[PDB]
Amino acid sequence: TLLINQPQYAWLKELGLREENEGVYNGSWGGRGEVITTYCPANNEPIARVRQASVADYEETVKKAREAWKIWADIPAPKRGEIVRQIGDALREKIQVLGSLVSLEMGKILVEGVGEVQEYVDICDYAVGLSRMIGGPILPSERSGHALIEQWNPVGLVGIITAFSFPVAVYGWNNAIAMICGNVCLWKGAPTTSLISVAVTKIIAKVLEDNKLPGAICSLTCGGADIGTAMAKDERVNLLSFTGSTQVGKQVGLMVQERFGRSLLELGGNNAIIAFEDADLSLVVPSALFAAVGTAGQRCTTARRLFIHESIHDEVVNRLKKAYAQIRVGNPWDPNVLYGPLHTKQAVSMFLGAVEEAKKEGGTVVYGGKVMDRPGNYVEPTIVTGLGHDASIAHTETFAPILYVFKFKNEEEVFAWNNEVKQGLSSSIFTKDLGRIFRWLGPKGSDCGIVNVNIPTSGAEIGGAFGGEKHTGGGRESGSDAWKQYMRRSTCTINYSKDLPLAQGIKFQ
Amino acid sequence: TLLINQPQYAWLKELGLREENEGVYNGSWGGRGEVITTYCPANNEPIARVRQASVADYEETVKKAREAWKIWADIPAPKRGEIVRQIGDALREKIQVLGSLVSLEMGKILVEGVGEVQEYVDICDYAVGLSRMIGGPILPSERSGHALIEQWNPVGLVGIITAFSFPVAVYGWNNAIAMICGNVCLWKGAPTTSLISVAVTKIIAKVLEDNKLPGAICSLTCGGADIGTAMAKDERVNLLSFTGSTQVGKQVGLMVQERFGRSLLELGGNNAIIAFEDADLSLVVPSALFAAVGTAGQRCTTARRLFIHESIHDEVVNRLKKAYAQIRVGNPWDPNVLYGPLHTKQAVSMFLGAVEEAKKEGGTVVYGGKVMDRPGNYVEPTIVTGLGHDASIAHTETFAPILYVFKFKNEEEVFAWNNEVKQGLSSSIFTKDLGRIFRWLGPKGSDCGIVNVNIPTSGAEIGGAFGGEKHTGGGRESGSDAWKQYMRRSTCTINYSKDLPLAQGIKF
Ligand SMILES: N[C@@H](CCCC(=O)O)C(=O)O
Repeated sequence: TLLINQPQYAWLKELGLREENEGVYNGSWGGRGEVITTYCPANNEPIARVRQASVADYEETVKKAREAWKIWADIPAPKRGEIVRQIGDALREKIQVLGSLVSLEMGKILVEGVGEVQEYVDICDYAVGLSRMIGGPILPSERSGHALIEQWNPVGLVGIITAFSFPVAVYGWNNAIAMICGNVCLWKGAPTTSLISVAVTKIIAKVLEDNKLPGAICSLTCGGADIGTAMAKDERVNLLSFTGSTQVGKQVGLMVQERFGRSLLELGGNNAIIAFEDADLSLVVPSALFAAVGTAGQRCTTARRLFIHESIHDEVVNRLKKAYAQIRVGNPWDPNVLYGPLHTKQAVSMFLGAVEEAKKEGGTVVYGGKVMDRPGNYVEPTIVTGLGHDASIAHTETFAPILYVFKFKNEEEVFAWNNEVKQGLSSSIFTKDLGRIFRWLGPKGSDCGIVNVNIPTSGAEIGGAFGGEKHTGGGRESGSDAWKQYMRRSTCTINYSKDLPLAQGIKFQ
Repeated sequence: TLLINQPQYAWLKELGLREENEGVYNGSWGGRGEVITTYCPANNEPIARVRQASVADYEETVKKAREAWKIWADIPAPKRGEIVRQIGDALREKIQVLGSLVSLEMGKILVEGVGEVQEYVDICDYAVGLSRMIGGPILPSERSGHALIEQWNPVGLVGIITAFSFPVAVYGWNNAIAMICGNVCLWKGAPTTSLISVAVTKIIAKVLEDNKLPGAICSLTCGGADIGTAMAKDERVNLLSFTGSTQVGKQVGLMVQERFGRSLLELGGNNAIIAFEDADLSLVVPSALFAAVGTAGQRCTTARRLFIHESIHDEVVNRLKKAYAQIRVGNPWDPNVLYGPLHTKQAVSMFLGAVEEAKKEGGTVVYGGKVMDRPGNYVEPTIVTGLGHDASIAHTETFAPILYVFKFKNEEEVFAWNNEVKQGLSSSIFTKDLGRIFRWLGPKGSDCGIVNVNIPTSGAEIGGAFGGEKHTGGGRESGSDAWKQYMRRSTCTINYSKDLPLAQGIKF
């Protein structure tokens, strides 16, 4: 009855998965907490089991991680980079089966699950180079015979809490950067993607163990909100990177602030696409379709608001409706499938409530709006017109494929409407107007962390910093100098002279 | 008689080498030039043969590379980085056989041959990350409604001329960086390491082929000075990276300057180690030995001058002599061996000439000084005392294991004596004094491009920029922002408004 016992899913064993798997790793494998069975969202079948972390498991793992840090922080960064290079290699070796497991346990289509593993492989390669670059400037001191240098050192233990929607890549972004920065990591993933968490940890553990490194450098404590809360409260967790709901993220931030820890918060998005009258509609329509229905609308960066200039609103909505009707629904691992299930039955519940609420607030469902009558957690990708831009439901993040469509007339008002929500993750305008594009990018433009032109709100690349503003939580991951969040800056003044001149020319004698 | 036809050298075939090899690669393999045989400097046996480039080969190769550039410069930098990543992997998979070829044809010991291939693997890994990073700042314009962007673009065709002593890694540094910067490469290596050049190019070519890219992205034209001079004079070679002797590099520099090209010169070194009275002698002696005799004294970063404080001069000399006597000499592929042959008989002759000139200028050979009596190009690593720091022979760079030892008393003079030569590549002090170390690193310290403390003059790592000042030519390779030498900067102002406000507030 478990999928992992059926011959058609024996590829799962290529990841080292079994009927029941240890969900704690700290150099040894265990798990004395509750046993969780995870399910395939496309057919509601159970896949396999994971023994989760008890509180005693959490405690011992934190200690072993902090013991491992003493060794790992002593290893020169480029040598830590080499470890991350081997992790990249080990992921490349398993990218198809790992991508398939993402499609199976999480529910996104296979090209997206493989693509998610590729994001991790890519950030690994990026971090290898970074391991020879991280640091700060040597600055010219105003004092004769003094050196002034900005040093960067690891913060220590980086707790990483991740959500279901990207059960591989988010951890990967955090882990590759944290590792080359000399931190140890402790991962608590979404309970409903526990096999993914275990399978990834199995890959990393083999690299660490083959290199005779303490496995706790990349520790795993599978569990629920109780483990996550313990991490938020744990003085030994020097940085807590939390990707998840804004509501939970706000509590995580408060807990970490209460103990003067560091948090990196990657929270909700309410991402708008804006199509101006001069837009290339052959870009707008497919970009909106992918941004809205990709991952069944379950990305932090999913397009949730579509603003269309009055002149082209009806045409775009009609073209969008014709495109939605061609979406190929099915099992996310099957060929030519573009659209799979939502991740849980609760997600279907939230989808239905949001559709209901949209109607109660005056919206019209012009496409979709229903649960699909078929095995699994399938819903129709949904388009809603007629709501005011400030309708409560439109300002709410519903992690589901509902696209709220609005009319607008002029640039100033629609930029303001993009910015009026509490979320601040991604945003996109479709236009040919040069000045408009640079205004969008400027101080009176989009207030989001990702500000795009003529592309969807989703699908960032790893070379830039990824994250948002306002209720999205302010953290950044991946590229640019995001690595600085995983390290502590020191400003270091070295007097190598025989005199003591004081800053600002102060004479104290 | 060819070693590649003998059974114990069949491993050469794992690099795709055969009895006669094509020395031109531009996407297809060819070579209408003179056939050169290369020889093993440990025993003077012929290894295999390479058909070098004719000038018609050179001409067709340049044209193919520049057409390949139009494809390659359109490929996003991160995707170019992916190609270089795969070159790293293919080198990694051949590191043993390639290192062995370096030991066979060039003559350095096996651990340095492997280590040199590792340097190329390392710069590949570094360039992959750089390929997602290269670029310039977006700057705040003083003008409303204007953007100000610093852009970087490939220069086009990068010619790479390399020397015998690092016949893999030098090309590797230039190749990895030039590629992610969007350039195509044309390589002319040392004729006496032609097999190494072909073997590296075979590895790269397979990667380009497997990725459906034109092979001319990494072109090879094996040949001698006539080819190198053609590259220096060729307006189609946008950047010429030249690693070699100061004497040739100066003419390369002038030829490139005459046509308003770009040159990256990596030239000779006359590198000093300075041991102060407070130095840890247990660090000094091993460091000086490896720095002087590593690669049989044939690195541009080799220690050629050793300054020792009067108080410890005699002790350090005596300890260096006893350590030299323990140097293990033999064939460079035998695993126990620390010291192999010089690369050529001409290197033996230049060494002999330098030793006798040191004697004629008043120096004393306290260790070595003689050629050895075994097959190959072996000479004794040599220590000369008693010369003045400005002895004519001590200011010359002889590419051979001769270490000139001098006394000093004061920090100011020995810093000056470090700086007094024409070269300016590497330098090193051994001391525990905190103030002395930062003075060494400061404006009144070493004038060199590499300024080390308590490590020898050789053996840098890829994270930093590599190169020298003064007659070493000023080029930098590998790390930091050396990549900018392979790209052209543009300062770009975009007026996206309906107004034309003038810089500096000029009302015209
Ligand atoms: N320049 C001062 C700044 C102190 C600031 C403070 O006391 O709040 C210092 O470095 O001591």
